[PDB]
Amino acid sequence: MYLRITNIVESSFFTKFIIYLIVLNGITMGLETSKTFMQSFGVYTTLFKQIVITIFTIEIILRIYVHRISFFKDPWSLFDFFVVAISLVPTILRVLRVLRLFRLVTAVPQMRKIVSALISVIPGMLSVIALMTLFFYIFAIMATQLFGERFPEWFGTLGESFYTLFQVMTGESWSMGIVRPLMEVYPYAWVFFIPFIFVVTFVMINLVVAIIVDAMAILNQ
Amino acid sequence: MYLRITNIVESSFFTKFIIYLIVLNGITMGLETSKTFMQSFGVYTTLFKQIVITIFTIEIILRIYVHRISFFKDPWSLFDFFVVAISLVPTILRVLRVLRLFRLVTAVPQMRKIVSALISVIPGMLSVIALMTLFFYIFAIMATQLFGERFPEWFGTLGESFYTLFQVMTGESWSMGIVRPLMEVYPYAWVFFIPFIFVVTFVMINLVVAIIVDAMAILNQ
Amino acid sequence: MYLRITNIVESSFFTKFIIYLIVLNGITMGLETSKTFMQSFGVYTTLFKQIVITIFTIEIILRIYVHRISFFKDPWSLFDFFVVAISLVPTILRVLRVLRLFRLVTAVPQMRKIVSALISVIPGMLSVIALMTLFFYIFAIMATQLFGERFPEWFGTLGESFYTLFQVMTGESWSMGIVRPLMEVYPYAWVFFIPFIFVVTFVMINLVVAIIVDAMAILNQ
Amino acid sequence: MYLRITNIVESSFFTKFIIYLIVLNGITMGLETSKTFMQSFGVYTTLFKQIVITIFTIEIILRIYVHRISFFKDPWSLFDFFVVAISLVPTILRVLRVLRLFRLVTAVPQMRKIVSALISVIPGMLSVIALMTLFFYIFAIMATQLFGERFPEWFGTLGESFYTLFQVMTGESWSMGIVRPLMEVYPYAWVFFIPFIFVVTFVMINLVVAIIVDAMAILNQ
Ligand SMILES: CCCCCCCCCCCCCC(=O)OC[C@H](COP(=O)(O)OCC[N+](C)(C)C)OC(=O)CCCCCCCCCCCCC
Ligand SMILES: CCCCCCCCCCCCCC(=O)OC[C@H](COP(=O)(O)OCC[N+](C)(C)C)OC(=O)CCCCCCCCCCCCC
Ligand SMILES: CCCCCCCCCCCCCC(=O)OC[C@H](COP(=O)(O)OCC[N+](C)(C)C)OC(=O)CCCCCCCCCCCCC
Ligand SMILES: CCCCCCCCCCCCCC(=O)OC[C@H](COP(=O)(O)OCC[N+](C)(C)C)OC(=O)CCCCCCCCCCCCC
Ligand SMILES: CCCCCCCCCCCCCC(=O)OC[C@H](COP(=O)(O)OCC[N+](C)(C)C)OC(=O)CCCCCCCCCCCCC
Ligand SMILES: CCCCCCCCCCCCCC(=O)OC[C@H](COP(=O)(O)OCC[N+](C)(C)C)OC(=O)CCCCCCCCCCCCC
Ligand code: NA
Ligand code: NA
Repeated sequence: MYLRITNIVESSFFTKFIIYLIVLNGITMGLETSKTFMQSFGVYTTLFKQIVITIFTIEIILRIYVHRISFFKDPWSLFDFFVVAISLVPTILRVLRVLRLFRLVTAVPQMRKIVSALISVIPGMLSVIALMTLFFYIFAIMATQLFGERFPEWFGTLGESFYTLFQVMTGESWSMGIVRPLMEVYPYAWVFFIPFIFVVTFVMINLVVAIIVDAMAILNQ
Repeated sequence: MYLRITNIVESSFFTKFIIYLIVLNGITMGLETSKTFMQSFGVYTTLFKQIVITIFTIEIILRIYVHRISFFKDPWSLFDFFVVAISLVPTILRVLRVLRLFRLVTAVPQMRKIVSALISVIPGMLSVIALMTLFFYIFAIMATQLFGERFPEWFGTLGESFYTLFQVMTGESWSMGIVRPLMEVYPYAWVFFIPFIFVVTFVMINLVVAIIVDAMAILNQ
Repeated sequence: MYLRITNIVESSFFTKFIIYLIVLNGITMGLETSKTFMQSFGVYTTLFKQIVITIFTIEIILRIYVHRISFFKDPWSLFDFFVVAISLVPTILRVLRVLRLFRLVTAVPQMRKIVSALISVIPGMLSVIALMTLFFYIFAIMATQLFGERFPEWFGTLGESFYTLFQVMTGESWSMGIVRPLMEVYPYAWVFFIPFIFVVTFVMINLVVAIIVDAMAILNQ
Repeated sequence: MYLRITNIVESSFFTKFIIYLIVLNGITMGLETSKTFMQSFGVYTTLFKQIVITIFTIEIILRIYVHRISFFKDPWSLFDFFVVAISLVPTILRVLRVLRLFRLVTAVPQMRKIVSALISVIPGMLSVIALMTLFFYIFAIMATQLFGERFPEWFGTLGESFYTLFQVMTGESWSMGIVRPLMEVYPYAWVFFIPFIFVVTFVMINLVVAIIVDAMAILNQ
């Protein structure tokens, strides 16, 4: 029995059928935004969602059976179990059920290759991320103390300062929307932001080049 | 006769004459925006367009003759045939007739080299493009469900959500124009967009570095 | 006595205790933005700041003792001494005391590695920075003379021209916010800014690629 | 006499004295924006400008003497002669006299190295620039025909369309400022701009990577 059930679970066709269920359910989720289409086929849509979630849950049961230790030590099946379990509980969280469509990435081998390649790079940049978060923390405290009183919408609390600094980093309306109105009152805020812009852009560039060399040295040898 | 006609078609000078026709027709298309110049020489312009399209169509006939199987299996001549045929039909589509100027790229060898080099890179990034389209699909459904009611202009339907997410990806007015007005009502939309910005920017950077390594390894060996 | 005191200063645990003091003081600085929390525990916060600054100052004394010549010839301890001394003087400068949190970078070995790696790149780009500053100087003088009278907010003095040019370089509202309102009066300002944008973007790209090759050649050999 | 005059012109100190004149004249040009400083020392400033331009012109005469054929076949001295001659003619052109400060780049060896390195890259990208200019031409004609009537400020003539397309390429207010107001009337303009944005960004990325490989292969061998 274990032989038959594992030869079914690890068979190509079981994964293919759940892929087709994933694709049809993704189209289903894409169609429920329409008020008109919901009015047309609410009952059919809900029925389809019930049957596909039943098949996905029984699939998760079979998979957690065939590999019990491996299921909770494999991030892909961990993610599948988490998304299925989240989709299971009814009432808010309805929005996060759309993350089940990421299971299309779980099933497809090429998408899995891409995502593993993407994840393997973070170990090379955790350090720079930590430095950047500390630098953001420091300059956000400075911005809140300096401009929080006169411009509470942008720096009144620490969080809005973190937000404004992330925005200035992105270089989106940093001068016209933030710095120039600050200079309308605090005429020497550029001593804060021009060094901030220089520093944060410089660090982002260095992060990119470090990523380049780490992804290239695995090929140069 | 086949000898003479192919020695004329594949001759340097036939392609050169059609190049000069392409250049003169490009100037012609560049001049028809002027209301004043149209008033001045409408009849001369229309006459020139008729004669050049006749020469281009007879050229396409001769080329489709000398290489019949090759014509429909060669993307350059496929594009030339398509643009000439589109320009042929009269009445809207008048705007797309300007794409005939891309035939200057078809004729010139260096432009052909550049375009082939550009196309040869997409096989290395189709996977990342597919992942990005799926990710855009998922977060666009989420954005439509969350913000479609209170901000229908940006997320009322799925398409406007795809548009707003592409824009936020470009980092054009993502905070002042979208996120901050959302926080005016939904105070916790940054939990959606800050991860979205981080993720989408990160994926774009990885796409660029993968393109770099694929275009460099063809030289390192 | 010198043996014991240096075996204490260069011991792992003294640096670890000052790290924990750094972290607790960073949380403390992060909490003083709250008007509510200040009202709650002003006396406790001030007491903690006094005791931690006393420990940091005695630490700086011990370190400047164990290595006197090295202290003023080591940029890390130079920075630590500078930030501690700045934090020492009471009354403005209260904002700059937050830079003591950068001492977390001083203590942590990995952060030190990152920062040294970042600094080692500037010798490869001082030349390009000098050229860019000269180019900014020249075009800022030009912008002040041309547009300073009709648009004094952006080019009335040299400094506001430097600012506007840095902004245009960043590509933030360069056309809608600057160039188009200029063309509302000076219709041929794009002859100034389009070459400026082309040139400044081109130089920034070349700076990035030069940084790439300098950081890669240290690995290729 | 030729021996003495060339040993003076090509001597280190003649170039150093003209460098000091360049630096002092650059400060002079930097000070004339001030209405107050002009009121203070107009006569002194004009006198200094007269004497430095006399020394620069006699220097250009001596240099064009020592190397007559080389002077008009050397781009650096060509630029020096051009800027000095432009500065010579009085009356508009007063703004372009500031380009004499680029002669600081001419004199300094390191700046010359940087600029030659920058120029040596364009031969590798003239082709891509030509393709991009043709693509801009085509889509600008399309934009003028489509949106010139309803939005003449952005596409009424060909030039304003070239400008708007360059701006959209830069990704500055492309959606909120251009595309969305167009969709207020022409609801299907994104079929024009989303492909335009994709294409133009993609080509710019490929230009950058080609520059990288051309500047790296000169080192890999
Ligand atoms: C470890 C690997 C993955 C790392 C990816 C993430 C790295 C950054 C982690 C940041 C940790 C700190 C998060 C944080 O401080 O968030 C604070 C704000 C909260 O805003 P909040 O005050 O809640 O606004 C609501 C106002 N309310 C309550 C009255 C309604 O929320 C924000 O505004 C967040 C904005 C972005 C913060 C940027 C922090 C530094 C990012 C550096 C990343 C690398 C850049 C090259
Ligand atoms: C004006 C807007 C776009 C209008 C339609 C665009 C499509 C038509 C353009 C045709 C242009 C000519 C195509 C072409 O040159 O293809 C050659 C490339 C490069 O060759 P290469 O990789 O050197 O040769 C490999 C062949 N091998 C392995 C047997 C030695 O070999 C390949 O083609 C590799 C396959 C890549 C296919 C991906 C092409 C997708 C283009 C879609 C453009 C949509 C724009 C939004
Ligand atoms: C295969 C090789 C070449 C690949 C290049 C293209 C890759 C992306 C394909 C996207 C396929 C899905 C297209 C799509 O969903 O378009 C939906 C919207 C339509 O807006 P729509 O709802 O029609 O607005 C009109 C409103 N109405 C009807 C009432 C007047 O139209 C849009 O808003 C389109 C906006 C861009 C969509 C971005 C989708 C993901 C792009 C990821 C590309 C890589 C990024 C690094
Ligand atoms: C918070 C805002 C900034 C506050 C002030 C910033 C300045 C103080 C920061 C001190 C941090 C520690 C400095 C440091 O680690 O320098 C080490 C680097 C890298 O060493 P490395 O290149 O590995 O060693 C080469 C030595 N050799 C050839 C004999 C083997 O060796 C070098 O230093 C090479 C020389 C480069 C000097 C350029 C540094 C300019 C920094 C200016 C920052 C201004 C921000 C706007
Ligand atoms: C050496 C290694 C590290 C190098 C990093 C820094 C490199 C740039 C150094 C710039 C030196 C010149 C600084 C400068 O000219 O600042 C002038 C403006 C001052 O504005 P200001 O006139 O005080 O405005 C206040 C108005 N008021 C007095 C009536 C209230 O202040 C500003 O607006 C500054 C804006 C940025 C200036 C950009 C100058 C060229 C930067 C090129 C950097 C590389 C780019 C790829
Ligand atoms: C060869 C090596 C160096 C190459 C660098 C330059 C490459 C681009 C050359 C462009 C040649 C065509 C220039 C052109 O068409 O300019 C037309 C517009 C003129 O605006 P205009 O109609 O005069 O506006 C005034 C209105 N009026 C008369 C009534 C007052 O003037 C503009 O709007 C210019 C805006 C930029 C045009 C962008 C053309 C394609 C650039 C592609 C560069 C590479 C991008 C990756
Ligand atoms: Na912007
Ligand atoms: Na931008």
